[PDB]
Amino acid sequence: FQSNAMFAWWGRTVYQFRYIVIGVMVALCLGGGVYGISLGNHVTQSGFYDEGSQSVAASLIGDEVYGRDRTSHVVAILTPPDDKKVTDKAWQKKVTEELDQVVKDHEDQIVGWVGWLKAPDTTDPTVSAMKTQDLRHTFISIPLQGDDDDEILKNYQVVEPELQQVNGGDIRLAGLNPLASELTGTIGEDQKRAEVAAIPLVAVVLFFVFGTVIAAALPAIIGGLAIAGALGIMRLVAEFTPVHFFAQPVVTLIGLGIAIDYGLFIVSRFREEIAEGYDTEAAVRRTVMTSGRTVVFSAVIIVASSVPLLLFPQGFLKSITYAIIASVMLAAILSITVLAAALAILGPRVDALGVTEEVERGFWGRLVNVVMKRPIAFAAPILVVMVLLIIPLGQLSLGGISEKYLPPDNAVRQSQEQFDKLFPGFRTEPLTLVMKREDGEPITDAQIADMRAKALTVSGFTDPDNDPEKMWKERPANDSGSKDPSVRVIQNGLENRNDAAKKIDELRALQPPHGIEVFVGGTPALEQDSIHSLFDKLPLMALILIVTTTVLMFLAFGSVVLPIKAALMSALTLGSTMGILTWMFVDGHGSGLMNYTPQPLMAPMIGLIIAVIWGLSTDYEVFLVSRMVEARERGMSTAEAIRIGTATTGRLITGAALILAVVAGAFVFSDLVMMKYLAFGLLIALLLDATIIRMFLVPAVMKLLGDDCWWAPRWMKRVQEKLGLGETELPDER
Ligand SMILES: Cc1c(C(=O)NCCN[C@H]2[C@@H]3C[C@H]4C[C@@H](C3)C[C@@H]2C4)nn(-c2ccc(F)cc2F)c1-c1ccc(Cl)cc1
Repeated sequence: FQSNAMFAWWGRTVYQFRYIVIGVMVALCLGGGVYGISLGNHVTQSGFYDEGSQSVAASLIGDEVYGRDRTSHVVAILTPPDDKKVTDKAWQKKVTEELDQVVKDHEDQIVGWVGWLKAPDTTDPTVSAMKTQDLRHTFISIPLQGDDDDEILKNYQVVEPELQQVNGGDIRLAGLNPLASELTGTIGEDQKRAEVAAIPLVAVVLFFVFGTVIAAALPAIIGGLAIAGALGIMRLVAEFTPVHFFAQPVVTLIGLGIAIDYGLFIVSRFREEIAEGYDTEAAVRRTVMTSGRTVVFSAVIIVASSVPLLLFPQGFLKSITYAIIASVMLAAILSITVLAAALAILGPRVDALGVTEEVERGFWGRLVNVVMKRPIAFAAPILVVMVLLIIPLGQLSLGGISEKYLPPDNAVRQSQEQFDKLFPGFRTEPLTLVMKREDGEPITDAQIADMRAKALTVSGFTDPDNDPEKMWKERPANDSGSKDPSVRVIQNGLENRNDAAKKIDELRALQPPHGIEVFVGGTPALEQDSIHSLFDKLPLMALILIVTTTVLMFLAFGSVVLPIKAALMSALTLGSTMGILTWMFVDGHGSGLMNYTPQPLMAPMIGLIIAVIWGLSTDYEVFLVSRMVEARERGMSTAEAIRIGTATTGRLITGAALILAVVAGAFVFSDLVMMKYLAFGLLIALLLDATIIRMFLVPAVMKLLGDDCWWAPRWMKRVQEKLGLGETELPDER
């Protein structure tokens, strides 16, 4: 119930044996880090679709019975070097034999190149389109070998360098696997750059906060240990479910913000409570009780605000949820245990060994004083600004992944766009119409015919032959499928890629000719199904978030109208950050400065942004109001309580904001637009929340609601808040 005896026992226990704990924890965390140093080679770059949807099963049926298509795994554009034509029998033979021998070398992971160069004297109609009219450019296609996406990607990774050098390295590779490889390489480069350009800045700001080196060095060590432990735990959980590759940067971000932050707070409180001549044991006990309590409560708040992501079916969000939970929980545990143990074994030597306040507190006090003299004069402008900064939410369109997630001067994107400009029409996204047999094991003919007749009523579908006789054409059947007489797929493509959903639902509503059943599982179908599922299950997640955070905040300090204020402030900062992000990434303003390209936002990212911004925003309020009510408890009036709370929380919240902002800024400079999106989200939320919200709105709304801030009704207040955790004002003894 009370849990305070538990924290006191934990304190005296940690000091009772403060070598076993540090030993076992450092050993376990280093072992986990060494074991997780191979988290790669096990992260699947897959999962963006509702795995229970209809279109996913459609595509599965299709590529199982017909065999997955490999004509677009890798394409290669070739040009004759000596400014000649493409026929050029000599150069033709040279390139041909080179490709033949390089296929002979790695024959296991290359099914075999095909293209116009193979028998160039052919008269085939479509094969005669792999050459440019001026006979200057040609291209080929190389189908890789594999049974799943990761196998094919690894095969491409191992065959890349041997293929990049052909007829003088003028070959230009494009397709799908180059894009995937470039994205993963971008994630790796992000890790490297963020580490190397965020360790020194964090070290500098830390040393500037404290004034010594050892105290400024402990949080860096615990942050490294937290990163190692989180990587270990993720590698361990990988064997039970696929872990999306987007969980390596999240861990490095949340293990340099949160862990460093917690360590800073704990060491600060210890250095403060040791200034009273206390013995190291009592100092450790007091720090453990108070600061460990607030840190554990912050960790529980973050976990219970990042759990609701488990409602969505996208396999991309569950990995992020597991990463956040694991890293936050391990950071809290490492913080309390190892910090207490290291402080115990160190004691008073945490001030020397590194040699060679009034103005700040006075500033914050003068600030809160001059802003409390009139509430409305500081509550009207900020509120109208943050309610008129939410209007960009009207232009909110979403989409999928393309090659426009890279800087427009990248190598691979330019090659892909060049290939799409030279050779048009060879990049299509059809809408399959797979039909499965209910009755009639062989799907007799003219059934496909009446189904085509049925489907030809929908408009908006392309027709290159300009004739309905060649519309909704069957797809090619590779020699890797079963080719059953029961399933036979037809397909065709549309013209306006944006209005897909309308035609998709119309097709879904069409009545099949007989007991056989229809499906529409194309790629725009996949994307539209993902969008529809996310927007269908978002409101329940929002309500669960609100209820969880409000209820969990009530139990920390009995008051009904404080959770309301916290929820309002969180909703306003969330809406404001969302509006700024939309105006920045969809309206396009500020693009040429940050080197990206305007485009619709990512599909399963509006969930992550919400479930993170709400978390941190309700985390700061939980801390501030906690200090405030601790001050209020004994005999101090409202305004004095607000003043002392803000004065105390000032420097620590500033240091926290600086650490988190420095790490987020070190991540801003990424290439993959999703990283930039998340980083700008975090930075905007952090600054706009902390500075403006806190020190120009919280005192104002508190005073306007003055002295009616604990109205909480007697019955529930007593029976629940008292029978449990409690108020436990810390008693000071001799
Ligand atoms: C969540 C969260 C919090 C948070 O909620 N942090 C609370 C700040 N610590 C508070 C406690 C300890 C002390 C005292 C109280 C309680 C007040 C402060 C200071 N930060 N990040 C964060 C991490 C790295 C950055 F580069 C920037 C950040 F924003 C996250 C976060 C963001 C994205 C993702 Cl994918 C995962 C995590």
